Parts: sequence; C-alpha cells; structure tokens
Amino acid sequence: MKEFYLTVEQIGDSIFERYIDSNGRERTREVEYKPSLFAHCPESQATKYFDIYGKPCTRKLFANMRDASQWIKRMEDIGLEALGMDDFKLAYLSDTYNYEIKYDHTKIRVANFDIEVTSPDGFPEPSQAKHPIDAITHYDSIDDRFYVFDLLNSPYGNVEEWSIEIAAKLQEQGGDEVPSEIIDKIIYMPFDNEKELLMEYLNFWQQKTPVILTGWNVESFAIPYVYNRIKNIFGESTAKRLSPHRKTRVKVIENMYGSREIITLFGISVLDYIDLYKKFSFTNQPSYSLDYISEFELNVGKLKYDGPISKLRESNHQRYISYNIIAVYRVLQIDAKRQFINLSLDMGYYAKIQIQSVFSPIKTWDAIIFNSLKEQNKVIPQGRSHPVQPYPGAFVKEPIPNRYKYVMSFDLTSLYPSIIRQVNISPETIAGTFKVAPLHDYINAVAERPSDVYSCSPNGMMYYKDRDGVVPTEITKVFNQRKEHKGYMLAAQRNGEIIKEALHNPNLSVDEPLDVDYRFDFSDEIKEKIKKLSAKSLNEMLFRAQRTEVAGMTAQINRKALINGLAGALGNVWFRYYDLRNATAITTFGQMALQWIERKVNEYLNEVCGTEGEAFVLYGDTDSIYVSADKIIDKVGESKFRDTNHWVDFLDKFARERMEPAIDRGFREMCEYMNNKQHLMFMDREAIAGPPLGSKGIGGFWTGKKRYALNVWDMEGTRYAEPKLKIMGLETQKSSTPKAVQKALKECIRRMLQEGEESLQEYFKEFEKEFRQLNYISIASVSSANNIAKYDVGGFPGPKCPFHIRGILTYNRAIKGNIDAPQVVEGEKVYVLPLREGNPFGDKCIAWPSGTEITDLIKDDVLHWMDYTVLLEKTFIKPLEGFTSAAKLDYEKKASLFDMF
DNA sequence: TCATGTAAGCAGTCCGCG
DNA sequence: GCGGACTGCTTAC
Ligand SMILES: Nc1nc2c(ncn2[C@H]2C[C@H](O)[C@@H](COP(=O)(O)OP(=O)(O)OP(=O)(O)O)O2)c(=O)[nH]1
Ligand SMILES: [Ca+2]
Ligand SMILES: [Ca+2]
Ligand SMILES: [Ca+2]
Ligand SMILES: [Ca+2]
Ligand SMILES: [Ca+2]
Repeated sequence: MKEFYLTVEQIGDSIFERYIDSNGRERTREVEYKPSLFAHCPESQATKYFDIYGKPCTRKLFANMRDASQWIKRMEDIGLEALGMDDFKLAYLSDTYNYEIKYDHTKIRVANFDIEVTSPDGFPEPSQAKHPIDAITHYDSIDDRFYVFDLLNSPYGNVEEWSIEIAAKLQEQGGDEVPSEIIDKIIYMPFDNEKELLMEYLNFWQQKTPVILTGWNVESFAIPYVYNRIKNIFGESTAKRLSPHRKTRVKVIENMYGSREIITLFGISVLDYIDLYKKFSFTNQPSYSLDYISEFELNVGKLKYDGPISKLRESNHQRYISYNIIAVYRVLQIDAKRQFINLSLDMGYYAKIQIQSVFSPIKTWDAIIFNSLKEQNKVIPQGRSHPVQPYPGAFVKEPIPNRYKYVMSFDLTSLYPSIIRQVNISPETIAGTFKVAPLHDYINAVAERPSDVYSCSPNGMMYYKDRDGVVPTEITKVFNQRKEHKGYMLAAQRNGEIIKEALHNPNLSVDEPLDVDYRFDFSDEIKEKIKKLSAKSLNEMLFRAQRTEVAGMTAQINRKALINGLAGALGNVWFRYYDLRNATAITTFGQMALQWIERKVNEYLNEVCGTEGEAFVLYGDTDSIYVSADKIIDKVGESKFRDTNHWVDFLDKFARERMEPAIDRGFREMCEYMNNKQHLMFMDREAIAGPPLGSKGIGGFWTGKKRYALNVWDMEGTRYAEPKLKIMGLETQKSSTPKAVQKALKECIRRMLQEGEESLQEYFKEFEKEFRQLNYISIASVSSANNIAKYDVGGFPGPKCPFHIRGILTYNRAIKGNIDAPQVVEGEKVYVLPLREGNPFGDKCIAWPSGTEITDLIKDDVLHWMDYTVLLEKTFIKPLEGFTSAAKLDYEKKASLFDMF
C-alpha cells in the first residue's frame, strides 16, 4: 500500500513523524529535515523557482530548521521578503507525500475516552487535579474494545467491583441498560489504588497510543485533568508519557474576555468531539451537555440517577461505572451518525495538514495552495501584518411586510466560490483597476463597460483571463467534491419521501428491509417492492435513508463551508493571501448579480403578464430571490387544478422551462458586460410554496429582512409527502426562545400558512389557557452568559447589566455558601426565568446552567414565583403579534355585528 | 467563546421627549 | 411609551 502520515511535529531541529508504512504497520521516525526558503534574485540569472507574480527566486537550503527560522528574522531586520513555507512540518509533509494521499482509516488508532473524578468541594479543576481519578473508559477503534479502569479504593470511599451482568440488565430489573451490542466488547480492570490504575493506564497508552484522540470536553477537561493528576502524583516526566515523543506544552487559549489552559500532546491529534460538533453540525444548541446532545441526535433518554454526581460513586458505584461506559459509547453513536471524524480525516489528508488543523480554514487553505503552487515550482509569498479594516458584504432587499400566497424562489449555486471562478479572483491574477461608477449604474447596465481586455468586478478590480489563478483552480476542486456529496444527500432525501408515501399504505406481512444504496434514486423495481412492504420494514428503511441523508449532509455542507471559508479568508488579516481588494471584489460582484437578476426577472415577468413596473421579486438575500407567483396561478385559474400537486407541477414546469432560461440569458449578458472568464452564475429554482388548494391558508409571510415563513411543497426537486414549513429568522428558529414556545409559535405559523385565521385563533386561545402547566425548563429562555464579573458589583447588578446576567447574579446570591451547588460557568449558556414582584430572590429574574434542573435548594421557590404573565407576553405574544400584523391577520377574534345574536 | 467573512434582526438598558 | 444610542446575543447568508 501507499504510505501515509498519522501525525507530524517539529521538535527543535527534528521532525517527529508517526506514519503507516507500505506494509500497513505503524512506525515512528525522527528526521533531521533540512528546510528550504527563498529570496528574490536578479532577473538575468537562471533559476527554476518563481514567485506567484513570475519574479525569479533563489532557493536557500538550511543546515537545520532553527537556521531557517533565524534567517527569516534577519530578513525582517534587513527589510526583505523571506519567501516559502515557514511552517516546516507542512513542507516536510509536502516533500514526503508528493502525491494524492490514499489513507486507510482501519489502520488509524482513534481513541474515545472519558474520566470520572469524585469531588466533594465543587467542580474538580483540571489545573489543580486535587481529587483521585476513579474511572476511565477508553475505547480503541483498532481493537474495537472499551477498556474500563475502575478505582475500588479511594479517600472518598471503598466500593465493590462493577458487575457486567447487572450492567446488561434492563432498568426495570435494577440494571443499567448498557447496550447489548457493546457488552462483549468491554474489558474490565479493577484497581486497589489510584497509583496502580494510572501506571497501568500509561502502559496501556504506550501499547495503544492514540493517533486521533476524542471524547466530550476532552481538550478542556479529561486531558488536562489526567496530565495534571499524573504530574501531581508521579512528576512531570511520567505525565509526559501521554506524548509518544515525551513532549508537552501548556497552551494558553485566549479570547475576548479571558484565557484558559490546555495541554498540547506532541504526536497526538486531539479532536474534541464537542468542538467537532460545534464546527460541523450547523446547529446552535441551548446546552452542550452530552446528555442533551445525545437526546437531540439519537433520541436516547438522559442517564438517570438519584442525588448529586459527587455522591454517585459511593451510593451507586455500579451505575457510576455503567454511565461512564455509556458516555463513551454515546459519542461513538453520534459519530456513526454525523461522521465528523471521517470528515476530518478526509479534509486533513486532502490538505496535507495535521488533522487537528481542520478547525482552521486559514491553515487548511494555506496548505492546499502551497502544495498546488509547489507542483509548478512556484514560491509562496511571506505572510505580512495588516490592520483590521471593515469591508462591505451582501445585499439584502427590504421586503414589504405582508402575506404572500404563492412564492417560487431561485438561488445561485455556491455563489462566492462561483464568483471567484467566474471573475478569476486570485492574488496573482490582479491585472489593475478601472474607474468605478455607482453600483446601480452597473445593475441597470448604463455604466461604461469596465474592460475590453480583463475580467471585472464592479468594485473596480480587473483580472487576467489567460490562465486560472491558483485560488480559482483549488476552489474548483473542492467545489466539485461538494457537488458529488450533495447529489447523494438529495437522492437520499428523495428516497425518504418515497418511503414516507408508501407508509400511508403498509402491508400486513412479516418481511425485511430492502438491501439498497440510498445515495441513488430508487429504481422502478425497488419502488414496486417498497409498495408491498410492512410498516416495520418501511420504518427501518426510512431510518436508513435518513442516516444516508445525514452522512451526505455532513460531507457536502462542510465542503461548502471550506470553500466559503476561502472567500472569507481573503478578508482575514492572518491569511497569507489577505487582500481587501479581492475580498471586496467577491462581495460587490454578489451585490450586483442579485440586483441585476432581480431587474431581469421583473422585466421578464412583466412581459409575460403584459404589465409595466410591477414588482414580482418580493425579496432577496445575498444569492437568492423570492418571486410572487400569484399572477401566474391566476392566469390559468385555481379552479382548473385537480389538487395541490397539480399547481406545484405547473409552477415547477414554468420555473424550469420559462424562468430559468430567461435567468440564464440575463446572467450570460452580465458575464459579457463584466468581460468575465467563464459564465458560472447558475440560478435554479429552489422552493415552490403556497397554501393547500381550497384551504384558507395564507401560504407565506415576511415581517422584515431575514424573517419569513413559507409552506413548501417542493425544495430543490424533492417533492414532499407532506408540506414542510421553511421558517427563517423567526423565534421558532432561535435557540434563545423557550422550547415549548418554539413549538407553539411553529403551530401558530403552520395554522396561518395552511389553514387560515380562524384556525390560528382557535389554537392561540387554547395555548393561552393551558401554558401555565408547561414544565419550567420548557418555558425558560436561553442565553450565552459572558462578562458575568464585569456587571457584578458586590453580588448585585452594575450599570447596564444585561437581563440574563442579572438573573445569574440573583442565582449566585440564592446559592451563596454552597460549595456543592452547580456554578454558572463564564461563557456557557443559562436558562432564564422572570420572577414576580415581591419574590424572596429580591430581583426580577433568575438564571441557572442550561441543560440542567435548577438545584433543589431553590427549585420550589422558583416554581412558586415564576412570572408566567411576563414569560407569555415576551416570548409568545410579542413575536406572534409581529407575525400576525405582518400577515394582516388577527390572533384574537374581533367583535362583529353577529355577536348580537 | 481558538478556529473564514458581512448584514441585520430583537431584547434589554439608559434616558430623552416639553 | 417609544425611539435612538448602545451592548449583547443570535441568526441568514
Ligand atoms: N465568507 C463567507 N461567506 C459566506 C459564509 N456563509 C455564507 N456565505 C456567503 C457565501 C455564499 O456563497 C453566499 C450564499 O450562501 P448560501 O447559504 O445561500 O449557499 P451557497 O450559494 O454558497 O451554496 P449552495 O446554494 O448550497 O450551493 O453567502 C461564510 O461562512 N463565510
Ligand atoms: Ca461523568
Ligand atoms: Ca445559493
Ligand atoms: Ca440550488
Ligand atoms: Ca403497501
Ligand atoms: Ca441562499
């Protein structure tokens, strides 16, 4: 097999590399890598190295990496550019793996671990590590085993061995319900003392050294705790055995309002799953406890136990250990679904970076572009300092707040990457500038043509047309990858809808789910077999189709994120290729493209309708337009349609056969106007929206920019079994809105769009009457909590104290004296409830850690004093009033003359 | 919240507005 | 009471 790296590090003048050799074995080597850097050289002299602008360079070979680093410093002292890859390990990887890396995941040791630490005096701080580690569960992907290290004797209690037999049993048998599929994979090791446990753990670690190390909060908690606890008991040298090269560093992670410490383990790639989840999931959650995320992702119930976690080991060690094991498994289950580890490996090996660098689009693109240029013996420029400067972004149209009955939307494919490719925007393709007219002059096609030679953006920039820049070339590669996975995702989505339809008429039989590939549209034969299947088999197929869709989503959306990240990186001062001219060329071209096509669509539809100056485009944001289809429907007449699906088909055909060709003609003209390199402005129909045929539903509404709701029947070619609400920006979509309130507002919207005013009024009246019965957590607001200390003046709110911070200060007074009480953590999320006048907490609100029950000390008082009236007005009535006023609808029945009967 | 960008919405504080 | 200046937070893209 072809070799591939696992990890790479620079330690002084050595590269330390862990890798898989040609025989599939893991090896480690120390290489005295001699790096090269570059300086500009006279034009008259012969060389094969040129910078990105075609200026000749001489290569400088250094005796060692420290000499190279020192040379860069002296070049700064002199005032001359020191060119080349200054991150020598990237250069090492580029030299050692000068081909497209083919990796075998089965040879990569991925470790998932979690520790337990009993602490009687509050949260066990990793930097102090003053309490015994009393459990570690460490899953190894190569062995496919859960290694359980269990401390039986502690200063906080002596316990009996954990029983695998009890662990396996149902909760209803007094067991822990450790999933049957992992029972045979547990290797259980009890220990008489903590020193023995840790020494054995380190020996185990040496034998099975993680390449990828993951788990939940492992970077911020488990790793620093283990490192510091071992350091405290045995000394530094023993703790450094967590690094295969015996090198570690305390790394200070700084943010806007403070800093924290993590432990860098040289020769390991730490991908904390909480961080993978935050980057790759495209969710914003009210809580990031593993319980919460597991329930959200997997529909598993929270791990239930009596009493505080600080007493769980002594009261129920059996459950304590079982829950440690289950916690490790839940992360594996989330990854089986989301496939973020797979994604990280794909991206990392593609870029030729340390796998943990996938968190940085700047590092990722630096490596991709470096490798690409190196292939042509080209030399990358030195990174430079730049002041942070604001620059303009997208255009968003101000919508007229209203109901909108029939709507068809259209969207540009991968806009910013397409602009980069179309215009040929790259550091080395800048050709010059032209005299800019106001943007509206380009939009209306009255400005002078910018150039007859170069490819242009309306910010004034011109680009070469003779050859693609490295940015367009490399962005295209990832774009094409993204397109493939999006194809699989959408096929899985369409396949899911076939199954949903079939589930209306399930067969009374005993059968099995069909063995199919959900990434491809079901054949006619498969469709016929589906129509004969039982509900059990159909539901299993639906689950599998949906899992295939999620895998496709992960692969596609994050490749999209990577390419959009390149467009953003051009506007980040730390990017080697930072250039506000290029960053702004992209965004300004986007503004023109949207407004140009708004004009063209309005012109086209006014022609087919025989009107003048009518606005068909009701809204647009960045790359999408929303077109009122009322007049199109009315031209044939609603009574001509057999059912909802009939007019959806009609609009689908109208969009594809009439509007898209007109849109394409419009963009081809714009391409010619800007003299662009290649026409890549591809705007296709996105959504078809409207009320059910014959209903009193309003179809859709807008309240303002980035705030709307549509009842959608077809989305990018997926024809839904049941209409789907597309709601953007409204409170139903915000993590800050209480859970039960999101649900209620969504039903209000559903009724508005599908059923009408009377249905909405019926529901509102019921919710208002019953909502006080809702669980307090379900009606709590949510907020991130920053700068708690800043607004804390002697335990009370300082000037301009935010509402949620005031709530935290209230909580802090209520629990004062308790070392045991859950503390609110700076930067994390809290639940927030308003409090009635004259409550014993002495303020108008209270807040506590999100994803948790409020401590029993004050729970009863919170429940008694919760201000339901304020809660309802703020979270429910105010947003609903906004939706209904926009839609010209009443949520309460107005008096009429009939009331006199 | 260490980790690519800008546009723009709403909650809430402070306080003017005769 | 509501709107502007401002902070804080959160989405849409
Ligand atoms: N710099 C930067 N731009 C972004 C980011 N997210 C969205 N944008 C900009 C660039 C996108 O091309 C543009 C439109 O985004 P969309 O979500 O509508 O999707 P896009 O057209 O990129 O892809 P798609 O429609 O799914 O093919 O908005 C981002 O994270 N960074
Ligand atoms: Ca735990
Ligand atoms: Ca798009
Ligand atoms: Ca599309
Ligand atoms: Ca059937
Ligand atoms: Ca869009």
